[PDB]
Amino acid sequence: SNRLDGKVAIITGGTLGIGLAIATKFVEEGAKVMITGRHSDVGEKAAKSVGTPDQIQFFQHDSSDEDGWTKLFDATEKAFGPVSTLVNNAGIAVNKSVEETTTAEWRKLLAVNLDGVFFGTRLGIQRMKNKGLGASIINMSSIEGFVGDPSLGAYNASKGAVRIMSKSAALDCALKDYDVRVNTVHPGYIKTPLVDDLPGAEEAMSQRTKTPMGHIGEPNDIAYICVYLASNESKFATGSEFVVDGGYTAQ
Amino acid sequence: SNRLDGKVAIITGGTLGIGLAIATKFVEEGAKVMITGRHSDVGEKAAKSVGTPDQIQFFQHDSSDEDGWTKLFDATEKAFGPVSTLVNNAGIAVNKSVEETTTAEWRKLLAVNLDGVFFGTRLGIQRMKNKGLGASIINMSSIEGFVGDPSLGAYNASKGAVRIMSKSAALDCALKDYDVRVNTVHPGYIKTPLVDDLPGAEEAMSQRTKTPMGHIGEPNDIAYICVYLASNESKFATGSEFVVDGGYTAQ
Amino acid sequence: SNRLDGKVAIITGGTLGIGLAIATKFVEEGAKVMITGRHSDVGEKAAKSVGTPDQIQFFQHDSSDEDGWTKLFDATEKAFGPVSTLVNNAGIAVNKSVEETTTAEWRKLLAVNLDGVFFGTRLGIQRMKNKGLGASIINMSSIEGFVGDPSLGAYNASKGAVRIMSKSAALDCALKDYDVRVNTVHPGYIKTPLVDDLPGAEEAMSQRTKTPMGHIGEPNDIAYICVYLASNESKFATGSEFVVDGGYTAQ
Amino acid sequence: SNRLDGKVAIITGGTLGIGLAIATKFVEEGAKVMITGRHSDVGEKAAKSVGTPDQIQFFQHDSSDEDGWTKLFDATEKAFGPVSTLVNNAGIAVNKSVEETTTAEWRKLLAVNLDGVFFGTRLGIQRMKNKGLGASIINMSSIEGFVGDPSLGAYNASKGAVRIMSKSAALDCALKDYDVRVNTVHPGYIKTPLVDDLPGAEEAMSQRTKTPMGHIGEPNDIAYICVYLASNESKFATGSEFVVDGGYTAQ
Ligand SMILES: [Mg+2]
Ligand SMILES: [Mg+2]
Repeated sequence: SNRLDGKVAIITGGTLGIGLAIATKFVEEGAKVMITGRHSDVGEKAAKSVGTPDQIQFFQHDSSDEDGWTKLFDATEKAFGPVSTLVNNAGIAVNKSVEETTTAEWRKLLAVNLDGVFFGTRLGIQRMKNKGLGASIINMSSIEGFVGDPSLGAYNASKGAVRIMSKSAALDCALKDYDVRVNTVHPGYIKTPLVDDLPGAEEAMSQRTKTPMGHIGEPNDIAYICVYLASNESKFATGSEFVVDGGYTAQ
Repeated sequence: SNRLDGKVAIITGGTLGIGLAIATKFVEEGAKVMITGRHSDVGEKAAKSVGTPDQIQFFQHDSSDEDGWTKLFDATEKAFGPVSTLVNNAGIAVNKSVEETTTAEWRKLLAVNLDGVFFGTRLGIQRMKNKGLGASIINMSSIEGFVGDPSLGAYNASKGAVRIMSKSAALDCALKDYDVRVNTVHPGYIKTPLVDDLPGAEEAMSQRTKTPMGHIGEPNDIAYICVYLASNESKFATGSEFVVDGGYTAQ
Repeated sequence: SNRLDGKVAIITGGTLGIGLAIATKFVEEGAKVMITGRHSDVGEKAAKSVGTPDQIQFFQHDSSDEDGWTKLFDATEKAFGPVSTLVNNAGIAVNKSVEETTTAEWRKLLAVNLDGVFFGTRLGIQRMKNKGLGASIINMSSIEGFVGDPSLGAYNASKGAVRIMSKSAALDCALKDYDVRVNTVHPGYIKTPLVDDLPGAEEAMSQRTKTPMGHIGEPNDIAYICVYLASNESKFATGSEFVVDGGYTAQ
Repeated sequence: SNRLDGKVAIITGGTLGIGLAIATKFVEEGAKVMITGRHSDVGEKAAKSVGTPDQIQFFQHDSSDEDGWTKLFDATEKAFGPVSTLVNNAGIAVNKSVEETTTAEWRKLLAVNLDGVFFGTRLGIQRMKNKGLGASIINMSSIEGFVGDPSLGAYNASKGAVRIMSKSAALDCALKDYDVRVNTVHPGYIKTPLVDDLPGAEEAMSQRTKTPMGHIGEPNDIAYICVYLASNESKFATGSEFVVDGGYTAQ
């Protein structure tokens, strides 16, 4: 409680699944939150389900939209004050090998998963540096930033890019005394309403050869490690990878 | 607050520096703690400085002493109840290259840093498995588990051994549904009264070529990530490495 | 000698520095080589300096040009036979932090360093699979695929993407018994005529805090590890990272 | 051919399997070799099967025997000249979880796999430094230096220790301009007469969930990467990990 007192957070893809859980715990801990998403009717209902407009609001945004990132920071500023916290959580996945990826699939996945993260990090540094905010940029990666999957080629590429680009930004902010930290969070398989919509998916994911615990995780498993990284508890952590994956990458 | 409600923790080397901070935060969050150390007068005073005997007690133990590990678990059991949490934090360091390490230095450093951790992990699994405790074994490693240091040969070996042996134990517990998690924590350079006792040490450690933040950390920086791993917030994390190092291993 | 007997290799960016050394050793060991580059006068002179047209030829190509990759494989096929070996070595670097990267710099660097590698790998698999060739795709990464550099943001992102996308492709080829291997090579700082053109560069690179050997390497240091990976000596290596960096990433 | 001209190599555990293949290729490439082993009748027959006493000889040694390491270097010196190359390849394995490891199993496995490597590396540096030899210490690790196995607890610990202790030694030698390199080699599952002696072993090892290639490797797969590291081709590689594992650690 009150672990995120005074923080102002943006969370991209914050209307569903992982990102909505992070938003929920960020509010329980005293943060003010702006969540983004592509659809207004889902996003306004999501934001109302968590709290009141003095706590959490919704902004319609495609994270691949460069100019929209500026509007998003302005609106959060106008609504809640200077932003201290950015969680680049919006992503999309394509189920193709490298061999079978079309160039339109490639470009479309990188625009969201890699350009978007770049645009959010670049603008985050510019807007949060040198303000005594205890600023933190949590860049959502995944186990596929560590290990390959034969059927997630373009995804593997985007999550490996975000893993190492985040270490570049972390160093620059640390060396220039910007008072910004940058870290990546790497979920394993997490249960979400989307997974529930794929018969047998969670079953395949829960096999011991994939997830040693024999089950998959839940959205709050990721929300709790983002709380830690958003708060001043983690003021000495930057450039690091935080894995919550049920044992996946240990074997 | 109350993030560690009901937990029973042992912390080795818990009378000083990092381990005493972990003990302190473990008590603030509702855990019952037994700290160990080699000297009674320091350990009884340390334990009294944190709280009352219903909260925290001291047990005299050298972590390289196999038979003493049994006494330690029994006494914690008798005092506080079944143990749910073990932090293998006791260690010693030798400032020698591999070339200049004597065999007595080698054996003496491995008895504490590697045998001790083994004895604590082995007995932890045996005593905590299959009890619905939400058991967690936090094995203290360090950045020297990732990267070499020309003047910490035997240390590098012990912290690399603990890094990978902890992943073995994590898998076995996960696959056998033991309800035990095992993880490693890797501090960078941390300020402790011992460091303060070395003129110019912290100065050398704080140089940007070592620690990009330009400063070193503090004991609570490690206590907060142990709280996270001791609690049920991290129930989906096992076999993973958690680095709090100011950027050291990012460059 | 004759370690690359019968192999047919494409090497992108093969007219200069690292890529020209790889081409040279590939020819000394019995491979037939096609090198690419952006300028005909340099590329025709480079190719003539190594050997005769029955051994090595030049093809004008920008690796970011998708359609040109098809022409390149056809022409190599027509000239030398079925391709067994692809070295995605062409790259460009931008000396900017993430904070100071413009979007045109970002896109331009990713088109060469990441799209290009994708196009070469995707087409390599399609053209080399299932032909008993002992096919090998060596994807040129660098130490910046492992660690961040505060002034190479977009570069770090491209080399982290190539590191993990190569593991995806390696698995798919292995699981489908394609007889293709995919691996990444990670040079540290290497002396090239370009570096010689930056007064004080090599001096800054050779400092012990960067390169522990106190010097930087030479192009042949990378050519010898590509020989190993192009040949059947490495038929059990796939999805792995091979680092030749003077100690850079060890500390 | 002649890639190891003038080199003088010791290979521990060099009478069988992996180590005997390394010895064989080291001789084919012009090196003089001393192999060690615990049994004279196997070791003298092995050494005779490779070549004549001017090329390769056998020395009876337990690598856990400190004082014997001195005799071994002296005898190689007397027989072949100053040693340039050490391959710490002798090891033993115990098939137990951390939970089920007895302390005698623990100590016995660490004496060979970790003390032995220490003794060989420490004495190697002392005897090979500053002699213009192009000295190379190849420390045999394995995939279990990267990832855990639920039934190889003490093994995981020894191979993680050797992975990181080798980086310490590599840095010290590089910084002091000793003309010694230190690297680790990490085989995956390799077919040896011992494996052939376990019905169904290779079958279990060759499953795609373990080894993506669907088969295991052969001893020469490790011999060829040791050739590369023993020779001056790799003069810019130190502190690095070289993995030949069929894809095991890529997924
Ligand atoms: Mg480093
Ligand atoms: Mg794995």
